[PDB]
Amino acid sequence: SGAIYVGNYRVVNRHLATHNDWANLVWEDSSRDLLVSSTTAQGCDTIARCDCQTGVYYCSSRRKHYPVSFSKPSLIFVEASEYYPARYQSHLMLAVGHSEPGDCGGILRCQHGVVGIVSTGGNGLVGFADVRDLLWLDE
Ligand SMILES: CSc1cccc2c1N(C(=O)N1CCC[C@H](C(N)=O)C1)CCCO2
Ligand SMILES: [Zn+2]
Repeated sequence: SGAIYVGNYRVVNRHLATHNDWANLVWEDSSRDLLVSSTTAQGCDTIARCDCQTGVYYCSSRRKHYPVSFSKPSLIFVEASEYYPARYQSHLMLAVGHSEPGDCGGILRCQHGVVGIVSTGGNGLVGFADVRDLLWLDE
């Protein structure tokens, strides 16, 4: 679990969005596993606007933050799970690192701010849904 709080927006994994999130929807994209809902109070997370490929992510299944190198946002095949059929997920970045189902929502950050959140994993890999292209989160 986990979310990004920027301005009057809450960014979560679409597959983990609560009933309150759908009742206050701003934008969602199943192909990116992202959902943005509106908030009453202002959030303090700063979104990164960069092309960094190194950062630190939070891994709830280890209660630890790990430094990682990660790929550029890409269209990547994700096998069928309990949340989606087999499909290509867009804007996804992979890194070599531990992740389990329960770790989705963990933040990935670089020196410029929030880069994305854990969205996929398996086989000693961890994948993050990029948010650096969503310029509108800043306004
Ligand atoms: C951090 S998720 C994870 C981590 C390790 C092993 C894993 C996972 N699972 C996932 O990758 N998914 C479940 C949640 C939604 C994902 C998506 N964006 O399509 C897919 C479950 C199946 C494969 O097994
Ligand atoms: Zn950066």
